[PDB]
Amino acid sequence: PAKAAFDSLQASATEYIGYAWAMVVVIVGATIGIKLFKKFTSKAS
Amino acid sequence: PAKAAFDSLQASATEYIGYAWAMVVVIVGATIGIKLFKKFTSKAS
Amino acid sequence: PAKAAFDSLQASATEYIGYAWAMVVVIVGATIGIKLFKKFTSKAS
Amino acid sequence: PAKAAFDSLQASATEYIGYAWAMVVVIVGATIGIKLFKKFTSKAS
Amino acid sequence: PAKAAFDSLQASATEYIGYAWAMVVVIVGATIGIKLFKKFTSKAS
Amino acid sequence: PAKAAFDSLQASATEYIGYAWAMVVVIVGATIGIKLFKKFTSKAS
Amino acid sequence: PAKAAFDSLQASATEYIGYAWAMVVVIVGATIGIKLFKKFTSKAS
Amino acid sequence: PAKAAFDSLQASATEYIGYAWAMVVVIVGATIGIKLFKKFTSKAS
Amino acid sequence: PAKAAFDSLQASATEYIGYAWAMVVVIVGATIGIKLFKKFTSKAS
Amino acid sequence: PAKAAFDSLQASATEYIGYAWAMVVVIVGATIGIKLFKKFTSKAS
Amino acid sequence: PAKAAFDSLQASATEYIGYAWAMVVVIVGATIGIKLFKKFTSKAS
Amino acid sequence: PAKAAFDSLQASATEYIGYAWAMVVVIVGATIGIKLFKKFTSKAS
Amino acid sequence: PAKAAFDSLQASATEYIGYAWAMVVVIVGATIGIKLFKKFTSKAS
Amino acid sequence: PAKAAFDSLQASATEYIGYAWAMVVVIVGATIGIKLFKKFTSKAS
Amino acid sequence: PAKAAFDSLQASATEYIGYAWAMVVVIVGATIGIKLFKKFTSKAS
Repeated sequence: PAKAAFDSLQASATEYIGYAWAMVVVIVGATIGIKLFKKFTSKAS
Repeated sequence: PAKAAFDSLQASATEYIGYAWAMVVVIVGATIGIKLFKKFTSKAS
Repeated sequence: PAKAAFDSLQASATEYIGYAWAMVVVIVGATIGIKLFKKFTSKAS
Repeated sequence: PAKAAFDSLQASATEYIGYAWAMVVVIVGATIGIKLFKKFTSKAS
Repeated sequence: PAKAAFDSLQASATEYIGYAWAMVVVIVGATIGIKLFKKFTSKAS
Repeated sequence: PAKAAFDSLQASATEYIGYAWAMVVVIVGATIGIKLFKKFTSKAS
Repeated sequence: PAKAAFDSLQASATEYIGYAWAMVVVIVGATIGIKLFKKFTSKAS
Repeated sequence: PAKAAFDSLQASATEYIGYAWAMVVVIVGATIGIKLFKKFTSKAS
Repeated sequence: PAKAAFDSLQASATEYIGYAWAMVVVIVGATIGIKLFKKFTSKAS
Repeated sequence: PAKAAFDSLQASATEYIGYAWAMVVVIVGATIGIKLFKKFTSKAS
Repeated sequence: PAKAAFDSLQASATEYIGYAWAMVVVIVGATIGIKLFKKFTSKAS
Repeated sequence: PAKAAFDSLQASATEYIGYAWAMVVVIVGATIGIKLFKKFTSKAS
Repeated sequence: PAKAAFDSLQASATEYIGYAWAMVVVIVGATIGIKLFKKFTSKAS
Repeated sequence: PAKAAFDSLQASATEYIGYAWAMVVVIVGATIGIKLFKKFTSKAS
Repeated sequence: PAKAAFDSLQASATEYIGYAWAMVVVIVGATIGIKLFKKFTSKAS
């Protein structure tokens, strides 16, 4: 029982890591994009 | 008589262990899943 | 008797897991939404 | 009993989410308004 | 005699279960309500 | 006897819930007020 | 007993709120005063 | 004899309840007072 | 016997409350003093 | 009997330690990775 | 008879103490190791 | 016993307060010194 | 016989109270010392 | 017997206090060192 | 048993301190390097 329990728990943890990574990638890309747009547009002009 | 009594008692104990293990596996999986979901969703955002 | 008792207990546990999951999903969605709204509105402005 | 308990708890949580959202909307609107007023008035002059 | 005794005992147990369930429902609703109020009011502000 | 005992216990629990709710309302109002005063006075100046 | 206990607890909480409010008023007045002095003296000169 | 025995036992129990209630009221007041003092003094400063 | 026992217990509890209050007063004064020193010295400079 | 019982218990404990270590290694690696990604991407830009 | 009985009982108790000490040493080492790993890895990063 | 225990605890707390105060005084002096050196050297030049 | 028996029992109880008080004083002093050291060293730095 | 038992227990407790103090001293020194290194290196640069 | 347990625990703690120190040294070197590069390149040009 411990075998299956721990294996399923690890698999679920890995999937959750995957979804979390996708979401943080999206969020971080958006925030760095807005910051870079602000900085470049402000300084270059 | 003692032979059959003790053997039946041990078999019943083993089955009860089996059902208990199944139920705790389900419960522990659920609670660890909810805790991991909370932690990952909170920190990653 | 043990069969029916354990089966009913497991079924009730599964239903309780379901309701708990629904409620935590709602709560976590709300809290992450408010936090994301605050962060994006504050930084983007 | 679990049905009614969980349903009432979810409904109360939803209402609390509603009031919290209204209050944070007001607070965030006020703070972004004051910050934008300061920034625009300072730079434009 | 055993019939009536056990039936009455089971009925009394069922009624006691009913009153206990009502009281715990009230208590749990109150405590979760106060905790949720504290959490939402603290974080949203 | 169980009728009266459980009814009185539930009534006492309800009254205690009432006093607890009043006190937490006062405490939470005070703490959110001080926090909001600090935040608004600090940022607006 | 619950009457007197809760009433005394609420009264003590109210007094503590009073002292806390006085102290934060003093502290916030001092910090805003120093910040305003710095800002006005620096910019006006 | 049972009349007097049970009546005296109930009276003694009631008095013991009274002394216990007084002592717990004192103890609970003290502990909540110290906790509230710590919380308010820490946060308000 | 109950009279003397409860009275002595209450007196001992009161003395313990006194020593605890003295110690927490000292500790809280020290910690708030260090925090205020840090804050004022950092901001004023 | 004590020999075999304690030896089996220690072996099972060791295996459980192994699975727990694997899972925490995965979880800690993921969380430190996301935190480091956030920090480096935010500061370097 | 009492001599041999008590001596054997004490010897068995001593051996059981030995096995228990070994097992708790292993368990405590594992749990403190995982906690220290978590703390150091989280803070140092 | 409570007398000596509380007195020794208060004395140890007072000594710890003393060492902590000495160390924070040193640290705060150093950090304010470096900040003031940076500010004065940068602006005066 | 009851005189001597009860007197000896009370004396033995008093001595046991003495040793227990000494040991708890030592243990409590140690644990409060370590906790205070951790708290002061962490916050003051 | 109580004499020797309590004396040995107190001695063992004292030794355990010693080892615990050594270990916490090491751990606290390490953590304060890393925190101070981070703070000084970050601010001074 | 306590001897070996505490000695092994201290040794493991020391090794963990070593790895943590190496990693923070690398991280801090990198972050200070990037900050210094940015500052010098921006100002000198």
